Amino acid sequence: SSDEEANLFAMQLASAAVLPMALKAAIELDVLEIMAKSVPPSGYISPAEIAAQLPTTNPEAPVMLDRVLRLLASYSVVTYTLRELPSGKVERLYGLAPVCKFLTKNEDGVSLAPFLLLATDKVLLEPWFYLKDAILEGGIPFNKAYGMNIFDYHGTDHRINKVFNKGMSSNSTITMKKILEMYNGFEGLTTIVDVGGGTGAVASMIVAKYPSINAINFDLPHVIQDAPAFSGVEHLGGDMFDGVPKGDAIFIKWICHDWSDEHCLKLLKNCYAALPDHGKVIVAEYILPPSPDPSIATKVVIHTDALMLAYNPGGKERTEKEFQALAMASGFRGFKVASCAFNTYVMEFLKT
Amino acid sequence: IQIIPTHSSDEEANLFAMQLASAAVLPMALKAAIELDVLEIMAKSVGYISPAEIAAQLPTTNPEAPVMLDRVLRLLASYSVVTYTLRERLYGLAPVCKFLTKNEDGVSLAPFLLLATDKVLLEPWFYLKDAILEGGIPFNKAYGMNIFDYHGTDHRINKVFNKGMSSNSTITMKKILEMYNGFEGLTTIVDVGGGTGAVASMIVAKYPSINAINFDLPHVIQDAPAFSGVEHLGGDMFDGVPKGDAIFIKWICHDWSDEHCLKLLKNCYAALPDHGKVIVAEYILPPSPDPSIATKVVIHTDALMLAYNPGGKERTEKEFQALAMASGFRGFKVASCAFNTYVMEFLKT
Ligand SMILES: Nc1ncnc2c1ncn2[C@@H]1O[C@H](CSCC[C@H](N)C(=O)O)[C@@H](O)[C@H]1O
Ligand SMILES: Nc1ncnc2c1ncn2[C@@H]1O[C@H](CSCC[C@H](N)C(=O)O)[C@@H](O)[C@H]1O
Ligand SMILES: COc1cc(/C=C/CO)ccc1O
Ligand SMILES: COc1cc(/C=C/CO)ccc1O
Repeated sequence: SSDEEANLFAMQLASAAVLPMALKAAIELDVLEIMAKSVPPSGYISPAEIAAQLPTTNPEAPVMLDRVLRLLASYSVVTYTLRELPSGKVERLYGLAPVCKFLTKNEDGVSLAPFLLLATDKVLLEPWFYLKDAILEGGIPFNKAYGMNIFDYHGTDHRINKVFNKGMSSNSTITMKKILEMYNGFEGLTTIVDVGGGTGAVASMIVAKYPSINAINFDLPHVIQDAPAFSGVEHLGGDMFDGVPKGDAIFIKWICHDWSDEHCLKLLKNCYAALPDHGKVIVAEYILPPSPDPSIATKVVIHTDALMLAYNPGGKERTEKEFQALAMASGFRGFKVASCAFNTYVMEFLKT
Repeated sequence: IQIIPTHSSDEEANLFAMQLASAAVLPMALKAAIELDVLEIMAKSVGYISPAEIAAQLPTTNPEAPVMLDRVLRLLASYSVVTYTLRERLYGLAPVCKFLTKNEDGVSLAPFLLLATDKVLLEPWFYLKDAILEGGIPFNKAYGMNIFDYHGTDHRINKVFNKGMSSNSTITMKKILEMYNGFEGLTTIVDVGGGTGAVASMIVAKYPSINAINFDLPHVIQDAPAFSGVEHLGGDMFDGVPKGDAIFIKWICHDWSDEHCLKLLKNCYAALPDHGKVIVAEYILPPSPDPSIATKVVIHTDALMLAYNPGGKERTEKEFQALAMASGFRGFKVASCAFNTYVMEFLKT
């Protein structure tokens, strides 16, 4: 009677992978860009007209698209309306929902679509089959699936390396654009370094904003190899646990959550060493809320903890106090919560 | 209501996109928890239990087991799969766990979830783009054969598929039997695509002077337990169907195109006496893609069929009557309803 409601929830959980994978298909097919591009504002189009812009002849593609688009419409990833024919046949039409703004290329050409592709990638789904073992036997699920850690593995699978760095790059641009309009911590620096900065998108944004500043974008060689040339950006291949380039300030975004506290200590000590006396580590990370609340912002940080649990070299999301404890543990004397964009807080560990 | 767009309206859209990116975390986490027996352990103990206390009940050699459990449970908790209280987090079962733990007759929906989240059934999603662009079925593109054919060659997935269906049907049919009266009267009932025979065995338990025929493909009948009053028969339903006073098809139509369903239903019509009936137990497509849980369940399952089956889809009440009529049946009724599973009757009135 509501036993009914528990049963259905159970059914929904079971098949819940359908939504991401289906959406993954729609993005791969470019079926959102196609909508953004053809459609009147607040207007929507039909699966038949969408199919017409696909490289296909498959009398079935309209029907298949309609079925996909329906599922996304029930979860508000796309809008919809029903148009009843005199016979009573109902035609469905779909439009752009607010989330589409971030799943279709913006002015600048950026979205979160590549990130979705990363997080739905075939490579990242294997690890889940090993989580049960990892809880029993110790180890890390990714390491059990493949013969190595994630980043090593990135240095062997060139497809996933490009998908990962693009995924990271897209996400970070959207966010750094926002951090850069509120946070002022990069003021009065001559050298900035980005430790684990990927293909250097974040560094290029820092320099575009403060031309005087010399960026060093630092990451693993297989990542650096795939880095565009940026005016003001020196790329450097290296390993952060062996040391880190010298600069007035250091930036780590999405680095600490990848590793154990013991690894962050090592990194952080390396950062302390690499800094002048009044220098600092700018830390860009999610912050774990104090409870399992149902909000989107919270499910996101919690989702990523789980990601980290499956792909981890001992990664985890952390509270503010935990970050404070990492700062203290590594010789930092001051701590600042300076801003936040899309669940990414910007913390400063100061050595004052 | 028109919402202007601001930082708040944008931040929410950014966060929703992130949540979609990784939404697969939920059923995979849930899976791992069911695999470790984590829910069942909870079911039988203290009403809140710490991750440490659960771990002490697991054959583990991993000192980080409790912490790892906490991280998975926090994610479940977040979605109301499990409940929590604070000291540390202690965890309790949420109402949904009523159907995810072997509860009463040793039955739950846990084995269905294990079917749905199984490697074999996830692969076909990487082929969906292909099928659409190039034609075909995502599953066949992954495995070189249709899904029922594949079960016949993978013994592991065959057991996992039959178990999933058997334990799902067992819950639903129990409710159908309390509700629906159309089995009463019949002297012979045949279940076409009945699987392991759970449903047939249920029918005879309730109506011991009924003869039941459980009909399915040879490879599935071979794993079917002996039941009082149930005759198991292996065959292909498209070649024909054993004779009965009434035919039951639970979760069959939705596996196939209109064409395939028309052959089936025609076989059923020919297997029946002049007043015979086909009893059809299927979801029915609601009118809109509304956000309720019930509707998501049928829409989820419509998309599943897209990935795995030959022309299978969900259908409106009208499309069902259309199949009924196109197949000789003159009468049509929507009899009852359990857990969004409608029982329709195609009558040769
Ligand atoms: N030992 C190591 N030394 C340097 N970089 C490392 C590393 N281990 C991982 N990384 C890098 O850390 C990153 C984690 S994802 C972080 C990307 C984020 N937008 C950023 O630019 O900071 C990846 O780019 C990975 O290549
Ligand atoms: N051509 C065919 N002939 C007979 N059975 C078939 C078939 N194709 C598929 N099946 C069976 O149809 C079932 C679909 S799953 C449905 C099982 C459900 N609980 C029930 O009792 O109906 C599977 O058991 C599959 O083996
Ligand atoms: C800890 O394991 C990791 C996982 C990822 C995956 C990111 C995709 O959402 C990236 C880096 C890691 O270190
Ligand atoms: C594996 O193929 C099937 C799966 C389901 C449900 C799957 C997961 O929720 C239902 C019918 C099928 O034929």
